[PDB]
Amino acid sequence: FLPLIGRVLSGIL
Repeated sequence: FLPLIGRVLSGIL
């Protein structure tokens, strides 16, 4: 899986 998909939620702001 991609650990960026679950972070993009907050990483995208």
